[PDB]
Amino acid sequence: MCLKLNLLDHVFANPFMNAAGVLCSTEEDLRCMTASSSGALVSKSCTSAPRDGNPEPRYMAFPLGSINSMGLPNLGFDFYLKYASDLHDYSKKPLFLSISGLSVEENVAMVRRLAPVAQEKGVLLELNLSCPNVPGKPQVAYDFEAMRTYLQQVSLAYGLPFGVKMPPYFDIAHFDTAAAVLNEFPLVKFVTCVNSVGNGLVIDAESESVVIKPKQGFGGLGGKYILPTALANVNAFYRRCPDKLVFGCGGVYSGEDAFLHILAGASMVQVGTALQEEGPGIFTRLEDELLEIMARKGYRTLEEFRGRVKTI
Amino acid sequence: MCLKLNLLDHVFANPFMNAAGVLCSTEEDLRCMTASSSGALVSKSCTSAPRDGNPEPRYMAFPLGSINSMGLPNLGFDFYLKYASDLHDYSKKPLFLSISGLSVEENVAMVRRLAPVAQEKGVLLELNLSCPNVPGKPQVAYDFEAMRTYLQQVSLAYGLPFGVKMPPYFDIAHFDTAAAVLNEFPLVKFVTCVNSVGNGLVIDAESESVVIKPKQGFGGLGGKYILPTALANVNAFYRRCPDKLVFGCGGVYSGEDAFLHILAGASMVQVGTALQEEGPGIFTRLEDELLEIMARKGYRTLEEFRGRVKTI
Ligand SMILES: Cc1cc2nc3c(=O)[nH]c(=O)nc-3n(C[C@H](O)[C@H](O)[C@H](O)COP(=O)(O)O)c2cc1C
Ligand SMILES: Cc1cc2nc3c(=O)[nH]c(=O)nc-3n(C[C@H](O)[C@H](O)[C@H](O)COP(=O)(O)O)c2cc1C
Ligand SMILES: O=C(O)c1cc(=O)[nH]c(=O)[nH]1
Ligand SMILES: O=C(O)c1cc(=O)[nH]c(=O)[nH]1
Repeated sequence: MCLKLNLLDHVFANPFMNAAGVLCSTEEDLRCMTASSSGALVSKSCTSAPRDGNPEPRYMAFPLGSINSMGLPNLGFDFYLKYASDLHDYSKKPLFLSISGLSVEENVAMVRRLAPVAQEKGVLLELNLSCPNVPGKPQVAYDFEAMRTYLQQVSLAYGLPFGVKMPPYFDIAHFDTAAAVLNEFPLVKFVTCVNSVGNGLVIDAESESVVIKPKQGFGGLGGKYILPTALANVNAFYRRCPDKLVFGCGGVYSGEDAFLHILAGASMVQVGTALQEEGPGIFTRLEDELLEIMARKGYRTLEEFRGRVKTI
Repeated sequence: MCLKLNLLDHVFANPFMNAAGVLCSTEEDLRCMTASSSGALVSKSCTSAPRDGNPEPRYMAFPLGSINSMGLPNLGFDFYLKYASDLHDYSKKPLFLSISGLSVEENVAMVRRLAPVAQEKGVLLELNLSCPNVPGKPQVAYDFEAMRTYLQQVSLAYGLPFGVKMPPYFDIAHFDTAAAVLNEFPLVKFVTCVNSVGNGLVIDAESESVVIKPKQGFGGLGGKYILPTALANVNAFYRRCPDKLVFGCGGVYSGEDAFLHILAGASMVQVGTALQEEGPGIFTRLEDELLEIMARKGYRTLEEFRGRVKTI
C-alpha cells in the first residue's frame, strides 16, 4: 500500500508538503525540500522586491507550538520565479509558488509574470490572503470586500487555476460568507486552511517579557495550539466548497494528526511548526505513521476516508 | 505579601473567580463557588426564559483543553436575579451576574429589572457579547455595529457601571476597532477577555467521529489551546482602554498562568476549563502558586507587576 494521489493535473507520491514559509526561502531550502520524501513543496510567500522582514527575534517554539512575526522576509519574486522556471526538478515532485503582495496591484504584477511559467512548467499558484505579521497590513481575507477584489483582479490577470491560503475563522457566519466569496471564482481550485492564528502573545514568566521583538510581541500561532481550529476550518470549507479541493494546514505533528485532517476533508496536508522543529526527516515518519493507521483500520486509499468524519 | 484588590467599589480577597458558565448554573453550584477560596464568583449567562440548551454530549475535555457547545442552558433570569437579591451572601465575596440575551431587546428587558438589585445589593453586571454556540446567532462582538447598538441600548436602560465579556480577536485592526467602540461607553468599567475560541472542531481518531453532538461537532475551545490568544487579547485591551479594567480569562491552570495574565494587564483572573476539570479546590492551589512566584520575585502586591509585561 502507498499514499500516491493525483490532484490538479499532477501526481503526488503522498499528501504531505511543507507549509509555506517553512524550509523554503532559499535555493538551499528548496533543494532540501525537493530531496525530502514530501509529496510536494511550496515556496516562501514572496513580494515583488526582496524583504529583510521584521526585527529578530521573530520566531520562537515551545512544547505546544510556535509564535512568529517573520514579516515576509524573502529573496523577492524574481528569485522564486527563476527557481520555478529554471531550477526546480519537476520529475521529483510538484511545486507551488506562494505570493503575498502588500496590495492587489502588487499581486496582479506578480501573477502576470507567473502565468507563462505556469503554462510551460506547471508550477501552481498559492495566493496568500492571510499574512498576520506585516505592520499596518491587516489580513486580506478578514475583509470580504477586499478578498473579492483581490480574487477578481488575480483571476483576470492570471487566467489559470490557482489556490488561496486562508486565515482561520471562528464564526459560522464568516465560514458562510468566506466560502460564498471563494465559490464566485471558478479559477480557485484549492483552498488551504489555515494560516497561523493571528496576533497571539507569548510571555516568559521568568523574564516577564514577550518572546519576539516585532509588534510588541504579537505574532501568529502554529502547532499544537491550533489543531482543533485548523480541523474546523478544513471541514467548514470542505462542506461549503464541494467543487474545490481543501488543503489542510495546522497542528500536524504525527500521522494521526494527518489522519484527522484528511477525515475533515484535506487533500494535501501541510506541515509547518513540526517541520521547523524536527526537520525534513519528519516526512518519512508521517508517511509511515499514516500508513500504519490506515492498515490498522483496513483503509486501502485516502479516498476511502477523506471528508468522512462522523457526526453524532 | 497579599493578593487583595479593591476595584469597582468592592473588595476582593484575591483575583481569582470562576469563568462564566463553569460551576455557576444552580443554587448548589453558586453556594459551592461561594464556599470556595475564590475572590469572587459569576453566574451562568442567562436568558429571559429558562433554557435546556443544546443536545448532549455538549462538553468534552482533553489534555490540552476543552470544547463545548452548551447552548446557554440556564435556570432563567428570574432565578439568577433572585439569587442576587435574596440568596447570595455578600459578606463572603462579590457576585457578578452574566446575561446573554439572544437579542438587544432581551438584554434591555433584563437589565431594566437588574438595575434596582444592583443599586441595592451591589451585584455587578457582565454583559456577554460573545457566545459562539447558539445555532444561527453569531457572536455579537464580531459585528461592530451590532456591538455598538447593544452597548448603547444597555447603557441607556441600565444606567449603572457594567462589564462586557468579549470574544477573542486575531487582527490588530479588530483590536483597534473593538476597543474604540468600548471607549465610547463610560459605563463600561471592565472588559473580560476572552470567551472561548469559537467553532473549533475536535475529532476522535479511533471512532473517526466528532466528540460533541451540536452543530456537527463545532464548539468553543478553552484551556491550554487558548492561553497565548487570551494573553494577546488581555494585553491589547489593557493597552487600548487605559480608563477601564481588564479581566483575564483563558488557559489558566496554574499560578504561573495567572501571573502571565496579570503581567498582560488583568485585574481579576477567571478560571474555566481548569475549574471544570479540577473542581473548586483549584482556588487554594492558584493562590499558593501565585504567592510562590511573587515571593521568588520580591513582589508584595498585584499592582507591582500588573500590566508590566516587557517588550523587546
Ligand atoms: C516561520 C514561519 C513562517 C511562515 N511563513 C509563511 C508564509 O510565508 N506564507 C504562508 O502562507 N504561511 C506562512 N506560515 C504559516 C504556515 O504556513 C502555517 O499556515 C502555520 O504555521 C500553521 O501550521 P502549523 O501549525 O503546522 O505551524 C509561516 C509559519 C511560520 C512558523
Ligand atoms: C462548560 C462551558 C460553559 C461556558 N459558559 C459560558 C457562559 O455561560 N458565559 C460566558 O461568558 N462564557 C462561558 N464559557 C466560556 C468561559 O467563560 C471562558 O471564557 C472560556 O472557557 C475560556 O476560559 P478557559 O480557557 O479557562 O476555559 C463557558 C465555557 C465552558 C467550558
Ligand atoms: O512571513 C511571515 O511573517 C508570515 C506570513 C504568513 O503568511 N504567515 C505567518 O505565520 N507568517
Ligand atoms: O452556553 C454556552 O454554550 C457558552 C456560552 C458562552 O458564552 N461561551 C461558551 O463557551 N459556551
